[PDB]
Amino acid sequence: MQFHLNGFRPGNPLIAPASPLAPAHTEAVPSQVDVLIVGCGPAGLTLAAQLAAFPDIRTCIVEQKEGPMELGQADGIACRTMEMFEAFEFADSILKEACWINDVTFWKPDPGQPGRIARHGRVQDTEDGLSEFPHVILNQARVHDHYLERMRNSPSRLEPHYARRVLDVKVDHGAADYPVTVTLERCDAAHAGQIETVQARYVVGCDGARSNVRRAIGRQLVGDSANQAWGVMDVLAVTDFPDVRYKVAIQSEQGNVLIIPREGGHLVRFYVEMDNITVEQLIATAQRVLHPYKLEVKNVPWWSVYEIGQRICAKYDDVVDAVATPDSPLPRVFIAGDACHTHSPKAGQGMNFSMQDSFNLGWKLAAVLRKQCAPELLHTYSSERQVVAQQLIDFDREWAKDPKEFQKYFEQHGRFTAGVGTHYAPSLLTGQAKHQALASGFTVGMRFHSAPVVRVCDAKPVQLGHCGKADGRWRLYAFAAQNDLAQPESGLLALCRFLEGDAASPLRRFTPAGQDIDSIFDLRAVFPQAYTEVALETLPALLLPPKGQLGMIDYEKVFSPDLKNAGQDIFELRGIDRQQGALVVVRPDQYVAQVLPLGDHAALSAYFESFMRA
Amino acid sequence: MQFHLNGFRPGNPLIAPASPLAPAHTEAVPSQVDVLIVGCGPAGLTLAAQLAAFPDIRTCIVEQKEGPMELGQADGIACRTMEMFEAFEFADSILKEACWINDVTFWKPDPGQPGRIARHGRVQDTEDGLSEFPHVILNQARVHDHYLERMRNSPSRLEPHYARRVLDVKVDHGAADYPVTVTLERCDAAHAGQIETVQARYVVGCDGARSNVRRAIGRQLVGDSANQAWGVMDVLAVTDFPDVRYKVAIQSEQGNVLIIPREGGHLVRFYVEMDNITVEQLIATAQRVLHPYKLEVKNVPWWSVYEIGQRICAKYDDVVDAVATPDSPLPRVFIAGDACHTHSPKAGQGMNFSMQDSFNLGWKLAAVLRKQCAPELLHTYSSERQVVAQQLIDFDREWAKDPKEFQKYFEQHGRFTAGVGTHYAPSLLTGQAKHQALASGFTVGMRFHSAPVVRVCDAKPVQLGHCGKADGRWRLYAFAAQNDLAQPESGLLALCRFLEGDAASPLRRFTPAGQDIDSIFDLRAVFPQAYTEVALETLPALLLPPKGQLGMIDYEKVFSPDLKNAGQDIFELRGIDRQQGALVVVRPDQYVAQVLPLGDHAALSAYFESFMRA
Ligand SMILES: Cc1cc2nc3c(=O)[nH]c(=O)nc-3n(C[C@H](O)[C@H](O)[C@H](O)COP(=O)(O)OP(=O)(O)OC[C@H]3O[C@@H](n4cnc5c(N)ncnc54)[C@H](O)[C@@H]3O)c2cc1C
Ligand SMILES: Cc1cc2nc3c(=O)[nH]c(=O)nc-3n(C[C@H](O)[C@H](O)[C@H](O)COP(=O)(O)OP(=O)(O)OC[C@H]3O[C@@H](n4cnc5c(N)ncnc54)[C@H](O)[C@@H]3O)c2cc1C
Ligand SMILES: O=C(O)c1cccc(O)c1
Ligand SMILES: O=C(O)c1cccc(O)c1
Repeated sequence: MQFHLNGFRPGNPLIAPASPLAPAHTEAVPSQVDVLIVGCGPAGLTLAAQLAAFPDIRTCIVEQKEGPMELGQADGIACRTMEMFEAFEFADSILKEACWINDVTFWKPDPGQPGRIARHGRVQDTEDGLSEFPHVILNQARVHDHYLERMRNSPSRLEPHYARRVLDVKVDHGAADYPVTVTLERCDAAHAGQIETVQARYVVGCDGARSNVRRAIGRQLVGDSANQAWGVMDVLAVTDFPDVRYKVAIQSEQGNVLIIPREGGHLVRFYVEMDNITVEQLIATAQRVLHPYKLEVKNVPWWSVYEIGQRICAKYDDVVDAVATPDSPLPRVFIAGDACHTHSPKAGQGMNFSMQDSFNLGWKLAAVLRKQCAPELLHTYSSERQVVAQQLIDFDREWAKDPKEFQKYFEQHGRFTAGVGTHYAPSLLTGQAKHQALASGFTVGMRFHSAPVVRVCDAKPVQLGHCGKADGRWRLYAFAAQNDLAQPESGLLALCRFLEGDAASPLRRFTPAGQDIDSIFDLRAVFPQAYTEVALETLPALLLPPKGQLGMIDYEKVFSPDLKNAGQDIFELRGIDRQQGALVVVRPDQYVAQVLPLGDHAALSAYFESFMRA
Repeated sequence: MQFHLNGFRPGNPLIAPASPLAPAHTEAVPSQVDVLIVGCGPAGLTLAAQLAAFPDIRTCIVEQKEGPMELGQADGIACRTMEMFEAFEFADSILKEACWINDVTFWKPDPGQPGRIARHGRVQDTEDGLSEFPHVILNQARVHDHYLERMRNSPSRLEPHYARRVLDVKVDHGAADYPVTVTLERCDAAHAGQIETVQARYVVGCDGARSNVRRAIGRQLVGDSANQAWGVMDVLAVTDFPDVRYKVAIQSEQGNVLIIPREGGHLVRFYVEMDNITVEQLIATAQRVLHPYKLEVKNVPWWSVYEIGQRICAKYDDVVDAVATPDSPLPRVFIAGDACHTHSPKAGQGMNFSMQDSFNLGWKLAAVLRKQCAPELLHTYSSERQVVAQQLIDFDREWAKDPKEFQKYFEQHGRFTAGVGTHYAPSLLTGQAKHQALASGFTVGMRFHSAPVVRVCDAKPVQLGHCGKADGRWRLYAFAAQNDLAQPESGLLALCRFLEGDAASPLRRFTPAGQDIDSIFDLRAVFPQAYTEVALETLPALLLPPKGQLGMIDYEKVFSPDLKNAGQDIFELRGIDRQQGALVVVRPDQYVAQVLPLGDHAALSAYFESFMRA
């Protein structure tokens, strides 16, 4: 992290100075806002945390509950989700508190012994090289706590307006501004029944399975009925079952159970398959399933009956057209998370997929509100997120049931549950991949698979993808050709010359006057030479850019590979064409948009000209 | 970290429940306390943070300054210091905010060019395998902030009594209890001149170079005059000097300068050698030294003239006897940090050595106050800490000046500056090492050099030494012999049987009735077999101990080596005798006290009987 850019600032640097652009939080909900977010669940808080970074945007998030939750329903945190948490700068804390899932063990009835289970298998939960983060388990409420802290400490000093139930949402297609009218009812005793009305430019329903926003815009969850029903209980118990601290799938003649070890080393969650349910019944069933192993429950902090069918909305916004074109009406209301797609418990997605909906939408709304991107960009939210959620359902539709074909489905299921399987098809934002071989390890349309590199300014070993923070900026990862440092006339250095000095450059065309040169496009250069061979003093100013009020130099734009440790060279690991180099264009949500030749300046310009505004 | 032991507890688990044993903080300093700590510098806060973990002990820490500092004088954080920060559970946060020192570069005059410097060398700052943590740089104030937060969130809810200047300390050798009388003067305007008096059982002067506590007990810093004088300035500047983000030693005909890159990527500290100094003069000198590289200073958050000689007290307590025996008077007042030893700027110790003084004393004071250890244990504070500080001075005394002999001194200097060179000589606490070959990598008298292992309960890869938290507990790391799992009649399992069931066992003799079985002795077993081969259900209850009010099982006492990654097996890395196994006894300050045969139960008992109380 970088700080003290404009002068010494005492205290925790993660606490940003309050921006004068963001009015102080008021007891009453403001009369007009840029974005009204409905629901403080994972989807809403992810979106709020993202928008909190932009104090010039007036964001209001409402929640019917009267305050933050202390114990949540979800607890699974996927590898790709941890990568997003790193973008929000709190992955470290989650890693220290959460229960890591390293192995998953499988138990089944013992062939030579009646009414007893025995261990039948064990698998490494996350395949080697899949992600730099592990899969972990942590009370949903703690994730909310981190987002709320991020919102509070942001320049916006954003905090929720609790005890507010959104009753209706209406779009006035003839309105000049703030065309969306939201009606809310105050739920606390002190204001019970009081009605509040808010006018907004955009509204996002992150209000869950029974979303009133979805209903307001006439969308409906289409799918199959509750495929199954699960009794779920978080317990503090004593057992002699040896695998209780692992994630465990148990099949027995007494019923099926899934064990999810919880944060703290003691709490454990049991999913008991079912279909007047009491916790006593759930416990009794788990005991019968675990026999001969004993289970003595001392305390049950929470339990419930988790049952939901797989359903999905045909569209995630208020635009009727199934597939939008340049003449379709522009969207004003969006729905994210469970409000538009519910995945069966089998899917194993938990709250992970819902938060990716918000991470997709956040930067787009910010860019459009700031007049940096055409409103048409907003159509890509539904077209990207609805499609991948439906494709996921199609897969889990069949995954619901040769021996090497099963292992294949098992492996794919692992990539999907880890959240790294998302692959957007060609579109306004995603290329066709005709130059994929320039960087074969950075698949166009998929998330930027981070790899180690060494920072040239100080030899620090770092993960390249961690340059991608949740600050709304696009990233340009330029991997230099072998002779680029020695031959500035072409390749990487020529690209830099073009970006900084050519009027047609997207950097010159789209970076607002007066802002830092890397405020829209975050360019990072990676050379194949050892860090000791890259002379910073000889590089273009674009790669050692001054920024802020004092013109301080940003020394973190230049990297080399890890050449000390065998097999850790990113050019090898990510299949970079060494003789040609490659430009990997990454969106603010960390998804790869393009893999282009370093010298195709015209294509780079044309890409951004297609949706950004000068 | 483990939590929810006695029931579900919402919020950040690092915030402990307030103990009813610790009275609330009062505006006035209490009239009587167990421990009075003077000074909220690194030494005092380290000690306070340690004692804050024991709510049954009444600790009061006073400081003449009126509040916490925002910008400190020291900034170097050594590898061994990071290991202690990990023991206090905040190393993670420091790693994310601090500026890592990966390489150190050296610059000297360019042979073929007048008045100009050129790079002459580069070295990896921390040798491979030295520590699991890097050497980092971070504003002293931020370290204080972490300790203050730890103190505040501890069960004791400990916070300093600011604006108090200790004027005198007197020991009444005829007093029945609280024999030490401390006189304090309130410094704030509101109480300017008001005198407060506190009676304490023990007083620790962590009041710096001009310590009033040291003066009160007649001790004096003996040594040489200021060997040198350094102009020090923390600046936000723009330079084209290529190595500004590295730690850099610069020698030129215009003067000598040391560059220390600071947290945040922009701030930089310059030490300018000297001997009416103004910052303008310091800047002018740095510019002349850096020529032809330019240095344009935009802002100077802080600067000063750091000049101190190498001095040390002959003893760190109020006991006259040079070397205490069983008939010497018992100590009541101790001095730590700069109050008893000042190391030249060349030493490169910063605030690191001072905090180790407190980490040495903390657990000893707690054990004595709790009547768990004989008061004689307190003599070991001075005998251990004064000796290693003097030996350090002797070394830096000669280090102050064949070519392969210089590299030897350079390498040793590196181990010393990283803080891992401390090696206590045989004593009441430290053995002779006649069984050192049982575990050659765990040198008796030196800190426990952590290595990777795999936790059996959940296959989590962890650092074994991180079991050693700053909670005052002794650690017993038992490395099993090859056949121990298969032959319980001897070796590790027989040791467990002895520890839990034999009346002469130190565990049975010294663990207070009613407390958890691992409340004094934290036993961790490490087997050479893969984690998948260690059946938890077959192990003694001592290795899967129930604890707390609900009898929840602690699943973190059993480990195996990392056998997945080549060359990561701790039995190989730390030279464990595979056929014999080894018991490594580690003190609450992470220093190895003994390396004993697993079967020498008599020696284990005798060791603890020599200073613990039943
Ligand atoms: C009873 C129950 C048990 C569950 N158990 C599990 C489980 O065991 N494992 C698992 O993986 N997942 C479980 N889930 C699902 C998991 O909690 C969700 O998938 C996840 O929370 C979805 O995230 P989200 O952001 O889309 O919405 P949600 O988490 O559903 O949050 C929506 C939010 O919007 C608010 N809201 C709704 N309507 C309005 C309105 N009109 N006005 C204002 N605020 C409104 C809600 O109060 C809530 O805070 C469970 C869900 C429920 C309801
Ligand atoms: C002007 C100055 C510049 C320095 N510059 C550097 C540098 O550039 N680099 C470096 O590595 N080190 C530097 N140091 C030294 C570094 O700050 C110390 O080595 C480190 O702080 C020592 O830790 P300590 O805990 O022993 O005591 P200190 O940090 O000295 O703290 C002692 C504390 O006790 C308090 N105190 C003292 N007397 C009393 C009393 N009678 N009653 C109550 N409270 C009292 C003080 O106000 C202070 O907070 C500098 C020190 C000074 C004074
Ligand atoms: O994170 C998971 O793997 C998971 C899968 C199912 C339920 C659950 O709570 C967690
Ligand atoms: O941490 C260091 O290596 C160091 C050495 C000297 C001065 C300083 O501030 C820091």
